[PDB]
Amino acid sequence: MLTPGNPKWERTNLTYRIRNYTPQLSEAEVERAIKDAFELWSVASPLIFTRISQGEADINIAFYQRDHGDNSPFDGPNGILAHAFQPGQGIGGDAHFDAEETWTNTSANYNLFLVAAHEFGHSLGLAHSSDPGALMYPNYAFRETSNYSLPQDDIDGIQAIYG
Ligand SMILES: Nc1c(N2CCc3ccc(CNC(=O)c4nc5sc6c(c5c(=O)[nH]4)CCS(=O)(=O)C6)cc3C2)c(=O)c1=O
Ligand SMILES: [Ca+2]
Ligand SMILES: [Ca+2]
Ligand SMILES: [Zn+2]
Ligand SMILES: [Zn+2]
Repeated sequence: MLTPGNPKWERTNLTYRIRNYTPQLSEAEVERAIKDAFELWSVASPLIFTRISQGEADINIAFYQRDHGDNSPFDGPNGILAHAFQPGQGIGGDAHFDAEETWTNTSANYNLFLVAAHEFGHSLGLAHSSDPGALMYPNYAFRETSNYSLPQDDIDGIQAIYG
């Protein structure tokens, strides 16, 4: 099955909610980084992401520090930047970002957009990739460019799951 053990969403129209923010960026910047991160995946699959302001969305997005209720604590500045749960009900699909990081919209360490795009890959059922140029590669490194789009390896990945 190509990616045994990695769940997938049964529906293509998913909702998401940004539960809180980070002092490092303006609220609009956080919202846009998230929107664009989702767009990277939507343009290469049938996935459609819709934002809600309250209630239970399919994908919860939040900034938390150290222990935050899911037995997968963050580690303070640097190191682990965020993590996301594979597709499923409840915590499934949720993405958490380390609130102790300096979040940016530049090449400066920990560009929210890039981190979120990577995490959403996980929220959608993708595992890490060995392709060093892939968005889902295990190590973060911001590579500035003109137009941002999903590397072909990541397109192969999402297509393999959702078409
Ligand atoms: N591993 C772990 C973490 N991360 C989450 C954040 C994160 C983000 C990204 C990567 C690997 N990818 C990159 O660093 C990266 N990918 C791409 S694809 C792409 C680009 C990039 C890129 O700049 N960096 C930029 C030009 S583009 O035309 O838009 C296409 C790895 C990780 C590893 C943790 O936290 C943790 O534990
Ligand atoms: Ca969820
Ligand atoms: Ca950290
Ligand atoms: Zn968490
Ligand atoms: Zn990852």
